Order: sequence, then structure tokens, then C-alpha cells
Amino acid sequence: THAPASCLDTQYTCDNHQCISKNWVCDTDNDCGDGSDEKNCNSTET
Ligand SMILES: [Ca+2]
Repeated sequence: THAPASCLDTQYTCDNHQCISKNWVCDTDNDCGDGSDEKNCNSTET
């Protein structure tokens, strides 16, 4: 019994509850607007 996450399976759930592609997460461009997809990442890209 798997628990279905928010948004699509291949989608990411931003802090703003936005549903973007998981391939957009931490791609050095804020997709969620608030940039939560970029904030949830561990790299010194600045
Ligand atoms: Ca992004």
C-alpha cells in the first residue's frame, strides 16, 4: 500500500503547492515562482 504524493508522480510539489516537473527542480531557474524547487537542493551554485 503506497501513499500517493501530492501533484503528479513525476511532478514536484513546490512550497507554494505548485506542480512542476521533477526535472525542473534545482535547474538554476525558479519554476515555482517562490523558487522552492531551487531551495530544496544541495549545491553551492550560489
Ligand atoms: Ca527550477
